Amino acid sequence: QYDHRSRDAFWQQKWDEKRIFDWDPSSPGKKFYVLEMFPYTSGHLHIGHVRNYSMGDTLARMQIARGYSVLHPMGWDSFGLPAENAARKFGTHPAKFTQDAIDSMKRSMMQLGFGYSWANELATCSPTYVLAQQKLFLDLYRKGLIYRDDTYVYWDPVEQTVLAAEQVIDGKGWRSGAAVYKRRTPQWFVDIRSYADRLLDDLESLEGWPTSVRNIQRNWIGRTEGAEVRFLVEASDLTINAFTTRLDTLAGCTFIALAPEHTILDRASVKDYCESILVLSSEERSAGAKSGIFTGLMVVNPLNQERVPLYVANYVMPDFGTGAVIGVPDERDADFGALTSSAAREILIAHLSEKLEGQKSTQYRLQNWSISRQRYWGCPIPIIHCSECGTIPVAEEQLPILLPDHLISEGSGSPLSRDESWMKAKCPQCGGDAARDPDTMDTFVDSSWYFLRYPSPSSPNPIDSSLCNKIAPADVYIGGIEHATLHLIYSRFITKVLHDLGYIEFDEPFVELYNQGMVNDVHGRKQSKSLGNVTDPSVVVQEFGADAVRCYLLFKTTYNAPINWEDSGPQAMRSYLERVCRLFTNNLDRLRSSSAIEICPDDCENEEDREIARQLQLAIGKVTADVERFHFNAAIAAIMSVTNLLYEKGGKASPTVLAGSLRLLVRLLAPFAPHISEELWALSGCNSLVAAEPWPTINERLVQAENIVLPVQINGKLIRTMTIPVNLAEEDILSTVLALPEVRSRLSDRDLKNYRYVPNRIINLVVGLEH
RNA sequence: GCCCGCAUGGUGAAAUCGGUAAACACAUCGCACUAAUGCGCCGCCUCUGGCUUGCCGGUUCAAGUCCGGCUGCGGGCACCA
Ligand SMILES: CC(C)C[C@H](N)C(=O)NS(=O)(=O)OC[C@H]1O[C@@H](n2cnc3c(N)ncnc32)[C@H](O)[C@@H]1O
Ligand SMILES: [Mn+2]
Ligand SMILES: [Zn+2]
Repeated sequence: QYDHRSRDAFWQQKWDEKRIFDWDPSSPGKKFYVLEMFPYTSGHLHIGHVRNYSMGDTLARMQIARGYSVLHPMGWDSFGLPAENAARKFGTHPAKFTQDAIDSMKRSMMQLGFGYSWANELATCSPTYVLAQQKLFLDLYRKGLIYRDDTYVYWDPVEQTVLAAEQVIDGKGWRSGAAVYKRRTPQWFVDIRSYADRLLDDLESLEGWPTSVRNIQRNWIGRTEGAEVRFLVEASDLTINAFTTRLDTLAGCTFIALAPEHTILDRASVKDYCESILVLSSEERSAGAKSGIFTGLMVVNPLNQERVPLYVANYVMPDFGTGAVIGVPDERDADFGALTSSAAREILIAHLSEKLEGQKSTQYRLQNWSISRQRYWGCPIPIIHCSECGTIPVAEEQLPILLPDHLISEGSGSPLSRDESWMKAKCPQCGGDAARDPDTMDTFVDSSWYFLRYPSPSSPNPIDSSLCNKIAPADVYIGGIEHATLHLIYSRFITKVLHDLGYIEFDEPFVELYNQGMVNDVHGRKQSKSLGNVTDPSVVVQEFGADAVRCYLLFKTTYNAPINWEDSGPQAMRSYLERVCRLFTNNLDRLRSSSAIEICPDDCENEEDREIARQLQLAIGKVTADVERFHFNAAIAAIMSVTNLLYEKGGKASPTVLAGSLRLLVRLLAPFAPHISEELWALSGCNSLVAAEPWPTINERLVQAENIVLPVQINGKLIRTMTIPVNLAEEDILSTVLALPEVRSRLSDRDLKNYRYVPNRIINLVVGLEH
């Protein structure tokens, strides 16, 4: 009988008009910043988002009721591959597709009653965001954090773009699922390697992150310890430093072998063999038979001072150490050759390092971050290339460099490179005719710092230091573990960079990270367009209302565990919510007779009122603590316990205790089921919005009732329980316990040695052996 | 190979600190008012008693919880030198 199809909207408008969710930095309440991973604008809102975002809203609504000044914002991850591929697949320009998805997602969110501070909305594709990011790019470029280099990068032949190492998963492209290849090409990078030590060591301080996410990052960065041994070439200047962990076996080396892509290859079957390995996909390059080619030349071991053969082999992987190995048949080198140690490593490197012929080596798996993409739909790189002057920043006056409106979908090079009038630019140094950078920034550049932009999303400065340093770091960040070595690496990296450059005074973006579980279909399969099992949230919200949808997702299981979604699944929550409504409509006489919004000690005329009052106080405490640690399902169980309590014992309760309990019940329920809660609050005669009511606090007079159920152990084993008055003297407790028949029986041939009494919790009697 | 996480009834699961294991729901069954609603049973056994949080131990007055070792599942990095 709650008409959600008109009433949800009615309450949403009430909350809007009171500005409940508008973040005000000049508010005096203690600051709280809760956010969730902002969505790609690749389609409509899906049920998984609803789960992810419901959790943030529930928390935010509670923290608002508790007096915090809460920033809970939302915006749109709208550039790069995801939006762009979805727009291509549909047949529309990505600007038009993106805007439609924004508009659809924002509408779905508002209809769910999600309480975002919309004044803080942003979209990474808007000119205002582009201006900010281009400024940030040019700052990082001036300080040497961003640089151009002509080196090996991953290439996705189906996306037709370069990809970052983090966007290569199981040798495949992040979005295409196509085998990735490696090309040498001039590209833009960020020097994340130079921060790799801080990224790795500062994991120890992130106690609010899951140890799983932390360990996944530890392995991604992949710091290794070993030794570099320099190997001189005969009729030549420069050496080739090999890398090993088994330095101990240095004199044991029968050979040296190189990576096909190594700088120093400075002829028939060499350049033929190499280009044959270098043509292989990243997948193929790791598997199959081992191969190689004798260089011809030879090279020296400066311990032994004695000559060694040089080779070029496929089993040397280019992304580990120096790309030179140092072989001994280590059964990698044994298959190749057919075609008592620790303090030894100490003294060896002493000899080598003191006579400049080797050293201690720290290596990282982490590759520097490729950000340039040969794609239309991303942030232009604000660089002009001049045949005279080289790479030149666009002047701040010219910012932002916006995309041309028309996209050219066929031709050579990158899509922007085909647009001759867009590409034409004056060199800002000499004034000659020059060319814009033809590439765009990867989507993970946008999302690496967006959380620092929400506090003033239309400012001509990228980041408002003074606002940010008050509202951030974010207290709570909610999103999927799939970002563990994408956005959660990059965001930590860019936070440190911006810290060091003065934008902010904190070094880590997110205090507490929570990873919501997957929402799957009823059979446990990932939802996807290709399986035709994508839930439409609007259909479910239309049938059941927003509250029932959100409470099913929150009550179904632990926050971090998978849900197998059923479209009829919210029916049981809807039924629970109607049972709450009926408890109000049954007691409406009593409600309209008392203004009580909670229970006072003077309202309790007996032991039954005090049992009720007590249960409510526990429920306040438990709901409060559980929301803040994301135990939403246990919080909702506590409210259902109260609800059962009131069905069972209400009506024997004094009217005032019952009106207070019911009003208290709806106050606790509000963060979970906000619309129905406003309805019931109003129906009970309140004029205010419950969403604006201070959150309940434990009345410490009502927390213990008159009697306590105390379990009794003997030697740690539960025997029975005993009900006693609260504040019984410890000697009277013991004397009462020793009098229980079960206890008198079990001690009739045994001596009492000790007891452990934990007040109002337990008594364990420590007893000797059978006489 | 190297690193990490997890394990509780038919089912989803609960349990700040070590303190009555299974709260709260879903399913089936039963009861009361002719579907709705209210309400009840609902881990096991050789059942007056006694067990039970995958397995074996340790710590402690006390272990689902802490420590050690297994087994099983999940995840991460790797022709990783
Ligand atoms: C910060 C930025 C790099 C994020 C990036 N723009 C992005 O990932 N956008 S997004 O739309 O794919 O995801 C948004 C949020 O929604 C979660 N989610 C998605 N599907 C499900 C699901 N089936 N079940 C549970 N959660 C889901 C997902 O994990 C994430 O936190
Ligand atoms: Mn293995
Ligand atoms: Zn010039």
